[PDB]
Amino acid sequence: ADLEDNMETLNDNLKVIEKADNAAQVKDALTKMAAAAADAWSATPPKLEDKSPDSPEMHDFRHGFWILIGQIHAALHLANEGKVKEAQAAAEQLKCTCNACHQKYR
Amino acid sequence: ADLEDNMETLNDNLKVIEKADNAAQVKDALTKMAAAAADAWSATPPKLEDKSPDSPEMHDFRHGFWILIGQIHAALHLANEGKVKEAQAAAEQLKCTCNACHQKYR
Amino acid sequence: ADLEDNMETLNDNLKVIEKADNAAQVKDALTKMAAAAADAWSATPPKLEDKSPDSPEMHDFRHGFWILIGQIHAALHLANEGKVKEAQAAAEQLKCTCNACHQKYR
Amino acid sequence: ADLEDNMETLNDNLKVIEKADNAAQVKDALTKMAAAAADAWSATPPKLEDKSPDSPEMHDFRHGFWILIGQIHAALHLANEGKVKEAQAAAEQLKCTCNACHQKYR
Ligand code: HEC
Ligand code: HEC
Ligand code: HEC
Ligand code: HEC
Ligand SMILES: [Zn+2]
Ligand SMILES: [Zn+2]
Ligand SMILES: [Zn+2]
Ligand SMILES: [Zn+2]
Ligand SMILES: [Zn+2]
Repeated sequence: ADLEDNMETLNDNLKVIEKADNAAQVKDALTKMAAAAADAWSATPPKLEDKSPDSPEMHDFRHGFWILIGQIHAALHLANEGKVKEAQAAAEQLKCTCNACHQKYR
Repeated sequence: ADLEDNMETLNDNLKVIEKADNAAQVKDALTKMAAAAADAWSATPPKLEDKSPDSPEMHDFRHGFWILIGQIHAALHLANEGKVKEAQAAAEQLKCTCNACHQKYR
Repeated sequence: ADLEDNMETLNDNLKVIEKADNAAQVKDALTKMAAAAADAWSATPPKLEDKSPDSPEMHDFRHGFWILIGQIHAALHLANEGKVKEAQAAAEQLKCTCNACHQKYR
Repeated sequence: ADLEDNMETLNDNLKVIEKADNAAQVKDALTKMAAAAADAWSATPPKLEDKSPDSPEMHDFRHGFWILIGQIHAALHLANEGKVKEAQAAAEQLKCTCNACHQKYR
């Protein structure tokens, strides 16, 4: 899917997690986030469209998604163990990484 | 391609790195490894065919590739800077990740 | 030093990195941050003062410094190669680890 | 404790883990390993006695303990949750990191 769609999927499911009531909702939303983040990993954002794929900017862009995926996986673990409140708190730590990338490449 | 072909790629290019003389040959091998691991991401290993694609086991399986890809990209940095022996030490630690996943899922 | 001093050292030197324009300044600040984080390793934060020093919580507390120390080292590596902007890009994500520990434990 | 003593602690407690019957023995052993590795983190090994603490060798030596501690932390987490066989298996994957460091610096 394209980057815009990946971002709407991330945004939608992050807000679901914030408001969910059960592990199943949280796990389902985190699974969708993991897939959208892993898909966006290969994207070229408009700010960097003329940069080399080997460029430091793009390496930093891809690193941001690697970080985000690792955080999503950790939240998924917490949810698979039924620590819904801990998984929801982790989702709030996700936002910082979202914002870190946006503050640079949006 | 499929997981088996992805793994042949990882194995072949790990051997290239070990015997390499120059940084470009290590960079080339690591780049192919990175591509193979990203393609293996979507795969269902035989030992997990009895699980749902969103099961804890399948997310842990993909987390192994997340680790591997992080390490591959660290070693690619070293190679891009001319540090052949340093990249070769990193590949020794890469094998620990190969083995750890194989211990659980191969 | 104690945790209160270590956090001032982390915060002061993070601000130095944010305003730096040369690699020597960034390298100096990151080295001080690494020392402070290593020193903070042994600390017990007030909200875990009732927990055993090997509860899941205290190992998880130390793991937060383990993440930070890894990120500091990565940024230090970049500074040692003269890549100010790349080092400063890494300090921004560093901030999310500060925040994440504070969210759980401050 | 000195580096040799740290290494005896690591080796003894790795064997305890392989021989354990319950999660509490595995947890106690990993706790001892986490502490000994964190002590060893700041040591200078005989092989690197004449090297700059800022040398690539010493950076790589310290990084090896950073890797090992992260692995120990992950195994301790598994044991704490009653994934006893997985914790024992992870401790068995520590050896690859031990050996990778020994190859270079012992
Ligand atoms: C880089 C590594 C990013 C991370 C991590 C996250 N996002 Fe993102 N996002 C990024 C870019 C480059 C852009 C701009 C896309 C463009 O075409 O200009 C965006 C955009 C968004 C948007 C707006 C999309 C739109 O249709 O206008 C949203 C809502 C968004 N991003 C959300 C979001 C969330 C919730 C994230 C973490 C969970 C997140 N982003 C991470 C780059 C990066
Ligand atoms: C999990 C995340 C894995 C990682 C990381 C690596 N491998 Fe792997 N490998 C994995 C599976 C599940 C399988 C079985 C595939 C099947 O259909 O049977 C394999 C298989 C291989 C092979 C095939 C030959 C064999 O002895 O089985 C090779 C040559 C191989 N793997 C190599 C390899 C290397 C070098 C890796 C790291 C660089 C590596 N694998 C990582 C799962 C995972
Ligand atoms: C570097 C990053 C290392 C890691 C990780 C591990 N060890 Fe180690 N080990 C290292 C050095 C430099 C030395 C030599 C110390 C000396 O001064 O001679 C060692 C030594 C050992 C020994 C022998 C100790 C002795 O008294 O001679 C053992 C039994 C040993 N190391 C075990 C061990 C284990 C089990 C590890 C991982 C769990 C491990 N070491 C990690 C450097 C490093
Ligand atoms: C846990 C692993 C932490 C990490 C990582 C960081 N900090 Fe922290 N910080 C932590 C705690 C438990 C506390 C509260 C301690 C207390 O006695 O109440 C703090 C506090 C701070 C403060 C406030 C200092 C004060 O005068 O009260 C600052 C300014 C601060 N922390 C900064 C900071 C920075 C910049 C970090 C990353 C670079 C960082 N902290 C990481 C625990 C943890
Ligand atoms: Zn790179
Ligand atoms: Zn768990
Ligand atoms: Zn470098
Ligand atoms: Zn000591
Ligand atoms: Zn270094």
